[PDB]
Amino acid sequence: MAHHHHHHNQQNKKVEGGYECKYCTFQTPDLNMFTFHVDSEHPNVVLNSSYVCVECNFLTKRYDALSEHNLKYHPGEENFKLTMVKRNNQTIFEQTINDLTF
Ligand SMILES: [Zn+2]
Ligand SMILES: [Zn+2]
Repeated sequence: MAHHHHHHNQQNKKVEGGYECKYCTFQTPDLNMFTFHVDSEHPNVVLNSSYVCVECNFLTKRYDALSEHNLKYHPGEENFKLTMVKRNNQTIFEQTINDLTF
């Protein structure tokens, strides 16, 4: 199919500026508000496989948000690494930077 782009608009919020949870379509650039609403609504989340910015400890529903992350969120360079270590929660791939970690 050539594809008819239409149904994507407002379906995908992507990630704009902040921490978008994997489990919710709400986002906040405030880590406190992020972890607050997380602890409140999704304190223990376990599922299958996803990416989290280890740096920010934020799980998102798309690997993309981690990719644009060092682009806009942790700007300076673009070099993210992947490591799967997520304890208490599920085992999900945490994506850390080798530089923008500071
Ligand atoms: Zn959330
Ligand atoms: Zn981050």
